Amino acid sequence: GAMAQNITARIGEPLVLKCKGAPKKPPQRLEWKLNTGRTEAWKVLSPQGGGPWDSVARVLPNGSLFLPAVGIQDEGIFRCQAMNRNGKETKSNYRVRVYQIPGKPEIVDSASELTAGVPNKVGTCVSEGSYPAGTLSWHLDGKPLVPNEKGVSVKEQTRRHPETGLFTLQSELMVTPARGGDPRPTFSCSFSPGLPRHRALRTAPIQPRVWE
Amino acid sequence: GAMAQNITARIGEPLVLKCKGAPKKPPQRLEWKLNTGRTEAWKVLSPQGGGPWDSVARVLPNGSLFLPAVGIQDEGIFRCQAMNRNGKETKSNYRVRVYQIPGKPEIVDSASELTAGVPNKVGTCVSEGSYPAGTLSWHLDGKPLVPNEKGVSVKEQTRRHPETGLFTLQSELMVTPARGGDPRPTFSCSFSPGLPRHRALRTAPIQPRVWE
Amino acid sequence: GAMAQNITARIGEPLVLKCKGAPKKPPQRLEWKLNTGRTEAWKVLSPQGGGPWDSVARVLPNGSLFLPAVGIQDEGIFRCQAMNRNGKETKSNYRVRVYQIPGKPEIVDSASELTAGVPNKVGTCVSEGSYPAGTLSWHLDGKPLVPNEKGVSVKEQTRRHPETGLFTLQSELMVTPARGGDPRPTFSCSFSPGLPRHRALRTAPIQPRVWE
Amino acid sequence: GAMAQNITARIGEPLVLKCKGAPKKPPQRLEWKLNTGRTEAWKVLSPQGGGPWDSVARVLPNGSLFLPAVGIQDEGIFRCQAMNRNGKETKSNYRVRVYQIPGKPEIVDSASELTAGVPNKVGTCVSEGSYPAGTLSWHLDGKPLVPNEKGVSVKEQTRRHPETGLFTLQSELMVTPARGGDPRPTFSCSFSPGLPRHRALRTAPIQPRVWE
Ligand SMILES: Cc1c(C(=O)O)[nH]c2ccc(Br)cc12
Ligand SMILES: Cc1c(C(=O)O)[nH]c2ccc(Br)cc12
Ligand SMILES: Cc1c(C(=O)O)[nH]c2ccc(Br)cc12
Ligand SMILES: Cc1c(C(=O)O)[nH]c2ccc(Br)cc12
Ligand SMILES: Cc1c(C(=O)O)[nH]c2ccc(Br)cc12
Ligand SMILES: Cc1c(C(=O)O)[nH]c2ccc(Br)cc12
Ligand SMILES: Cc1c(C(=O)O)[nH]c2ccc(Br)cc12
Ligand SMILES: Cc1c(C(=O)O)[nH]c2ccc(Br)cc12
Ligand SMILES: Cc1c(C(=O)O)[nH]c2ccc(Br)cc12
Ligand SMILES: Cc1c(C(=O)O)[nH]c2ccc(Br)cc12
Ligand SMILES: Cc1c(C(=O)O)[nH]c2ccc(Br)cc12
Ligand SMILES: Cc1c(C(=O)O)[nH]c2ccc(Br)cc12
Ligand SMILES: Cc1c(C(=O)O)[nH]c2ccc(Br)cc12
Ligand SMILES: Cc1c(C(=O)O)[nH]c2ccc(Br)cc12
Ligand SMILES: [Cl-]
Ligand SMILES: [Cl-]
Ligand SMILES: [Cl-]
Ligand SMILES: [Cl-]
Repeated sequence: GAMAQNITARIGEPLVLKCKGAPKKPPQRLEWKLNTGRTEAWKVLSPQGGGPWDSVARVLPNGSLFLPAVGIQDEGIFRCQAMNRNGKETKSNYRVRVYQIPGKPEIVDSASELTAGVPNKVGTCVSEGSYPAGTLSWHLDGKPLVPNEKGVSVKEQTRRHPETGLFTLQSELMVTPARGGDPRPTFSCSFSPGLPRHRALRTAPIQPRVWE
Repeated sequence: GAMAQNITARIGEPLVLKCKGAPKKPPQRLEWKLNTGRTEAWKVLSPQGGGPWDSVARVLPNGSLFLPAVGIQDEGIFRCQAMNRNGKETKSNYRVRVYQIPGKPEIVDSASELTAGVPNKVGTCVSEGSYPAGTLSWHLDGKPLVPNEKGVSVKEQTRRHPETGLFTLQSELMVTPARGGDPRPTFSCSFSPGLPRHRALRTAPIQPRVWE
Repeated sequence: GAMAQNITARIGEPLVLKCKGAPKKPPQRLEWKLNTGRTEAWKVLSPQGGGPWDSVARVLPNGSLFLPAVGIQDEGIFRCQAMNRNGKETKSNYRVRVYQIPGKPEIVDSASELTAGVPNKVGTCVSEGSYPAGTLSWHLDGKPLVPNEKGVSVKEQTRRHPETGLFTLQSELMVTPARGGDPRPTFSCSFSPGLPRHRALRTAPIQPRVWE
Repeated sequence: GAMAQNITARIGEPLVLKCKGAPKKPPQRLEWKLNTGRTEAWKVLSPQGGGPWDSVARVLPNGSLFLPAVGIQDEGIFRCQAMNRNGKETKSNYRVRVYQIPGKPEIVDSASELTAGVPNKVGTCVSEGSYPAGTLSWHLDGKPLVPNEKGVSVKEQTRRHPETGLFTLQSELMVTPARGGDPRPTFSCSFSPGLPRHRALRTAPIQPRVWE
């Protein structure tokens, strides 16, 4: 598409998008155009409003577009075109991406003892309620664990809530400990969001006992 | 995919899918698997049920799956696997497609007079509330009108309701009537649903006057 | 979206779209904008052309857009905006839908004899190479058969060619003949395209013998 | 879905997926099922093979599935089910995600001089050829720059190649430098891939002059 301001909008929270160049109050020659999961191609919204879209997005007195509670289907492109008093046209172009932050990740079914030289199920990490899905990763003594290397293997599962569409992730870690290692290793799991500059979330550690 | 029974389910109505070969009442060794717009890949549902899916679909005493009110996101594949008292396993495979019937189509902005040898806007046909979209067509004295032939031209528009996802269609007919024709032609518009074996819906006719 | 001329384009065939209002030859102030399965949102194409898109769509001397061989990914919206010599702006808006016609449908594995009062597999109808999928239906003595009524049942299967994306459909008919019926019924199968005003295709008939 | 091994497969490279529990060589009771961008729901592949799928994926002598050159449409789920000599059944479940690494990112149109207290276009960063899209980010003297804070603003653009589907990203940085700052700041841009554990790519720095 074209150059846009990129906007990240949390599901369930309001969103206000500015119509650049609009007069501060009516009268206003402005039009919003949106192409989102709610539209077939472009929908035009005007300051007069009306109809079903008044339940979703309305133009404010200052020309900004207001959504009271963003949902997954609002992801897309939002554009404004305004004329000011002198007649200069100004365009605004926004790319809206939506997200939700899951609960703190948790480790369930952790092993209290591990045996060297055979595979052991260390635990299952679980994260509930994210959008977009994001990813789970395992760490040993603070350091990321790379699957399929050093006797490490991981299996993963994704499901979605049938009404909200939010993701639940599960990640099961198996390790084949090498003889001679630290008998009290510290494992942990982290959730990394799909969108950039969002913080990772991490579990409490587990410290199983390894028997040589 | 595999061979399945096709099921056509009206939006907002209940749906009961039978689990072939299940015992008539509990105890029952059976399992449903669904891959629909509500799932990431397959979801398994069992007679014990539980969790968020209990708000969407539950297994009945006789083993059938029940949805109290189908939505667009329930389109997809539904399978049951059951063992009877003797141990014969029986599979059921359903492909569920959902639909909604729009209101009666209407013609708006119809012309009361037409002029031979020039293009005239005959009218705009509108249909509100269909799923899947379906199509609009124009008829002259009962016979379908073919666009881009005999001075006929049509333009079309599709919108979706921002909350229900249902389609509204609009179709604008222009005709350049030829000199020497019927001075009182009868036009009408019909809505043809997307799904097979469903009846078309037709507008009342309009009978403009053609001036030579 | 907005009002558009609806265009149906056969896969593998060229497509020429007119830029209304363009001068007949260069110089030309015109721009094409496309949003199709090949684009992220809108792509702009100009008479100078250039780059990868020259392998897909180019602007002709008269301003029309030319695709030498349409594919599934070309389905979408194509718009032109032109200024003429006087400076009048003219917009063209096209909604392009693509299709392919399958081979003649065929019945395989047909029954030569049927037995009254029990279920019989009449045959399997097969259609290869359609886009969009379209549907298969069974007819008895010219009259459509309605599944789940009068001892009729149908199962269906859809697959896609892994490289071309075209659909193959299969439809298996079972009938439980009622005692006292015509001992030499005539069955046939028809393919109905997904797009409007396209002709149905039908199989040769089969005439099994019914034993009372 | 179910628990699976995640597989990350580079576009254009071969992929071999193991069928756990298969005999080392024929005879072999095993079957692969795939649901990818090439299939309508599940496709079954067998050691005998045949048809169009032989051009895409084949079962090897040892039972593994081989794709000679992965594409975007091979993203999806791949499962094998095998019985050994004794009759133990073993399942393998793989979730295949595909990727491509773009060329080194580059800054174009960089500013050689900046003026304090007004907005300046620092440069445009460009990355060509990624899958999935990934993201571009700006850094000042090694630290990430956060948009809409401290006189920083960014606009972004995404295009796809019309034949390969690979992404090109562009990111334009504007800064209003504050009076009193470093007169020789160092800016750079980095590409962060969509998939986890893949390395970022970074541009050479630019060091404009700031005029107080
Ligand atoms: C000039 C104008 C009117 C009007 O005054 O008729 N409405 C508008 C909506 C968007 C953009 Br740009 C310009 C206008
Ligand atoms: C108070 C109000 C006015 C007005 O003062 O005219 N217009 C609006 C448009 C959208 C939303 Br939400 C609130 C208002
Ligand atoms: C082409 C375009 C851009 C851009 O290139 O940034 N922004 C816009 C905002 C509103 C409308 Br209406 C059109 C555009
Ligand atoms: C997109 C979406 C919503 C929503 O838009 O609210 N709800 C869902 C429930 C299950 C799956 Br799968 C996807 C969704
Ligand atoms: C044997 C069996 C159990 C059980 O072990 O009780 N549960 C089941 C669910 C579906 C199908 Br088919 C078979 C079974
Ligand atoms: C009444 C009832 C029983 C029961 O009697 O055990 N089980 C159920 C499962 C689904 C729905 Br809906 C209703 C019932
Ligand atoms: C699929 C769908 C639903 C639903 O599933 O309720 N609602 C919608 C509103 C607008 C657009 Br576009 C699509 C949908
Ligand atoms: C005026 C004009 C130029 C130009 O002469 O600079 N190029 C164009 C492309 C599309 C449309 Br409408 C108008 C123009
Ligand atoms: C011959 C030719 C000219 C020219 O004569 O300048 N321009 C073109 C643009 C597209 C395609 Br396809 C063919 C031509
Ligand atoms: C808004 C619009 C329509 C319509 O409403 O029919 N057609 C177009 C053709 C080209 C460009 Br650029 C914009 C439009
Ligand atoms: C859309 C499509 C193409 C194409 O665009 O050529 N090829 C395919 C092969 C299998 C499946 Br499923 C879909 C496609
Ligand atoms: C028993 C068996 C046959 C056969 O009957 O020879 N083919 C198979 C393919 C996959 C899996 Br698990 C088991 C079998
Ligand atoms: C050489 C060969 C055999 C065989 O030796 O039987 N089977 C195969 C299946 C797939 C691909 Br690729 C190569 C082979
Ligand atoms: C998925 C894809 C392919 C491919 O699978 O080769 N090619 C493309 C060209 C443009 C756009 Br948009 C998407 C694709
Ligand atoms: Cl819409
Ligand atoms: Cl799910
Ligand atoms: Cl693009
Ligand atoms: Cl398929």
